[PDB]
Parts: sequence; C-alpha cells; structure tokens
Amino acid sequence: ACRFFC
Repeated sequence: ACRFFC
C-alpha cells in the first residue's frame, strides 16, 4: 500500500 493499491 502506497496511495490506493500500489
């Protein structure tokens, strides 16, 4: 996880 799914 980074912003949504990554």
